[PDB]
Amino acid sequence: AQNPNCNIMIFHPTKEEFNDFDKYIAYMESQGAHRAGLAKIIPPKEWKARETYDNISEILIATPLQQVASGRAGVFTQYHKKKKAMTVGEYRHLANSKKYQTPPHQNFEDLERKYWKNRIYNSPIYGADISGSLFDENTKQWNLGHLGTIQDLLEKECGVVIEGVNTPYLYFGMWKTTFAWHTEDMDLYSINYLHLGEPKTWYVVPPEHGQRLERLARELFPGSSRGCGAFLRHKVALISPTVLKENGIPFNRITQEAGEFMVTFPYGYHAGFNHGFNCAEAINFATPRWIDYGKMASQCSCGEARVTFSMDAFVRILQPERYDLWKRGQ
Ligand SMILES: O=C(O)c1ccnc(-c2cc[nH]n2)c1
Ligand SMILES: [Fe+3]
Repeated sequence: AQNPNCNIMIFHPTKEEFNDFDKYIAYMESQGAHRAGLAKIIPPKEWKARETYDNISEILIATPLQQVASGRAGVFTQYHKKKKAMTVGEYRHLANSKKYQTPPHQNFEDLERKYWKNRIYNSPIYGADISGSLFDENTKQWNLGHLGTIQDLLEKECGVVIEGVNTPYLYFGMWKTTFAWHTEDMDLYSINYLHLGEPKTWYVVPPEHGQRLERLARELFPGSSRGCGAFLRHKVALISPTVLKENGIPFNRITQEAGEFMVTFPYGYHAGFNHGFNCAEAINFATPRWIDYGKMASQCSCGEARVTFSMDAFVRILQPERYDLWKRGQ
């Protein structure tokens, strides 16, 4: 078996290897990449997402979210308080202000220590899930706005045409901006490109060990767990690497820098934080190997998890027994 320790693999495709997205995903899996839950892909030195990031300041963050924490430094939840709209230019200025700017640090490990020590005592503001793309329409390879859709993949594998669309999202981050422990909707894959700015540190649990994280979360967030049998779908819970290690949870970490792709694999739990002002683009995708994961994905019928119109059909086709209850919660 490839990659039995479930380490995060890093790939350096040639320009030739970079010409067929599905084929390279499959190659990575042939080398055991998926066992870690996360892989990094460094694009060929020849490649670029777009020419310049000069003229992005006028994009609108219609609903910036302030991420307010409750709990302890290593075990906390966060809720999203809506703020007034601002442009990316205004958001960048805010990110770099004294209140929000990255503090001095020696290296990534030092900044990580500061993050887990102090995150809960600040409330950074995030631009999240903004439909759009910063890829040049002329970029022909690994353009996240030109992938094949999940709906077409489900039709190709299962024989049934479904409604729905599948488009990328932009994320504008600042220091301490946080993404909670989660797997993707329907335990899909995701691909994330860091377009510009400061890094993003990721934590990931191997898919074969996802249930261990779920058990620990139920212990650490007991009220949340009683309210919803899949409360990690709410995407509000944070658990530090120190607490994970104390509880024997297998995990790995890696820092993504501008110009790098990260792929998240089905049922790979992940979380992380931004180092400073940055912009990332992400989208979910599917392969034939995903189908069996989508059939088994847990669902929140709490009401709390955010439903896209596109997910209805995945539950309807792949999980007909669960569909009624899930639909009520949406
Ligand atoms: O903020 C980010 O960079 C980030 C990282 C990993 N996952 C998501 C996500 C959003 C919805 N599903 N997954 C967003
Ligand atoms: Fe994600």
